[PDB]
Amino acid sequence: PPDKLNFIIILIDDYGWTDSTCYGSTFYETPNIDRLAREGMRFTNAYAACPVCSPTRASILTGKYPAHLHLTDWIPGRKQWPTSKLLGAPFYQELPLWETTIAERLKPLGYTTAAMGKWHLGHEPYYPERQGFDINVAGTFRGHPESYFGPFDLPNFRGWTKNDYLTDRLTDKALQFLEENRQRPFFLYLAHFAVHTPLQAKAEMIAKYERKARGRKLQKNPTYAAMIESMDQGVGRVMSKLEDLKIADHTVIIFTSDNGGLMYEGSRREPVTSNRPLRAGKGHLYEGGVRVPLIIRWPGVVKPGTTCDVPACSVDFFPTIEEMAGLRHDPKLALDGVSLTPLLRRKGGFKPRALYWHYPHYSNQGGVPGGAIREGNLKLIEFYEDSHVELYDLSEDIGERHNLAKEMPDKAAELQAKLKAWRASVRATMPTVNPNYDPARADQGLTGADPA
Ligand SMILES: [Ca+2]
Ligand SMILES: [Ca+2]
Repeated sequence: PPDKLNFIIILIDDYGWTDSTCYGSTFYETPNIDRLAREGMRFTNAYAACPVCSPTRASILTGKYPAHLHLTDWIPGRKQWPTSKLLGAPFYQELPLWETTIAERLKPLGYTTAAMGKWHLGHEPYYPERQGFDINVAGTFRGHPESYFGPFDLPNFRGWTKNDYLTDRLTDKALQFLEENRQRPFFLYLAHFAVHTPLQAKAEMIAKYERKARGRKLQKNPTYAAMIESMDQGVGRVMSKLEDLKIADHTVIIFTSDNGGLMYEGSRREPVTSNRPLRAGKGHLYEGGVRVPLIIRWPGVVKPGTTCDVPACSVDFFPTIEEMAGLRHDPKLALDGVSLTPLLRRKGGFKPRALYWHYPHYSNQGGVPGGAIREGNLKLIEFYEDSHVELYDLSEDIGERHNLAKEMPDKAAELQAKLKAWRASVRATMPTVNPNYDPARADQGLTGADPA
C-alpha cells in the first residue's frame, strides 16, 4: 500500500522572527533549526493570528481566527487599568469543546494524537484529552512554567530533580511518544514552554553567551540565548530520532511560533530580545508581534532549501494538514485558513487574499486595543481608543516607520472598510468606552508603549 503521513507541529513560545540564525540573528545559535530550513521551505512572511499566546494556539488547532473563536487575549488576560480610555472585551477563558481541532479531524483516519508542553486553553475539562488528543503531557491552564528546573508536577510529567532542565526532559517525553508509535500514523502538537519568561538556563551555557554579549548592543541576553540553544538541541533530537526510526521520509514537520519575540514585559527597564528590523514585539499588532518563523519539511514534496514570500497565518495549518492527509474540506466547518500545499509544491492556484487581526485588549508588553489587515504589500492598523489608522508598505518599510495613511487616504479608507466588513463577518466583540476614563491617571507606565 502507500505510507500515511505523520505530522509534528513544533511550536516555540514567544519565538521572534529574528531569533534563529537562518532568519538573521548573529547572537543566537540554532544549527538544527537551520538544518531543517536547508531540508525544507522557510517562510519569510509567516504570521501568528494574534500577538499573544492563547488565541494563536486556538487558531492553529481550529483553523479559525481568534475574533471568530471569541478567544482574543491570552487567558485570563491583563488586569483592567481602572482609568484607561477602554474596557477590554470579554472572551472565552477556554478553547470551547464545540470547536473541532485538527486532532479530532485526524482521529477517524487511525491517527494517534498527543499534545505535549504548553496548553494554555483553559482548566480541565477544556484540556487536550477532551479535544481530540489521546495523551496530554505537561499541558495545564498555565501559560508559563513555574521553573525550568525540576522537580516537576504536571499531568503525566511528574518529578525529576532541581538538576533536570524542562526543555530537555519534555524532549525525552516526546521521543518517548515517537518510540511508542514508531509504527503508527501520528500527530504530535509539541508546544515547548521555551522561550516564555521566566529566563532560566544551564549556568555553563549562560557563561558561553556572556562572553559573546560584550558590546553587542542589540540581542544581548545570555540566559535567553541559552534557552534558544537548549530548545534547538531538543529540535535536533526530534529530527534525528525520526532518522533512527526510519520514518523521517513520511513525517511532515511544521516549526513555528505562537507570537513575536518578547521585548519589555510591563515596566521592565530591559528588553528580552529584539525583532529589528520589525517594529516592537509580543503584545503589539506591529510586525514584531505577529511575524514569526515558519519552516516546513515534507520529504519528497518540498524541494529542500526553498523559501516563500507569500503571507501565511496560524489559521492555514488546519486545512493544510487536512489536505496533506487526503481529507475533503468539511463545508459545515467554516474555517478562516486556506491550505499551503500549492506553495509547498511550488505550484500555482493559491488565491491572493487578506489577513486579519483583532486584539480588543491592553497587553502586558505596551500593546493597545486595535485590529489590522494585510493585503498584498500594504498593512493597516486601526487603534480602537481613538479610531486612528496607520498604513505601511512592508516592501519599502518592513520596520513600519513611515505611515502612509495621510499620503494615500483612500487606500487607508478602503482597507479600514475591508477590515470593518471582516469584523462583522465574524461578530468580533469590540471594546467599550470606560466610564472611569481619567486622562491624568490613564498612563499604565508599561515601558513597551512604542516609541518603536
Ligand atoms: Ca506566546
Ligand atoms: Ca471538541
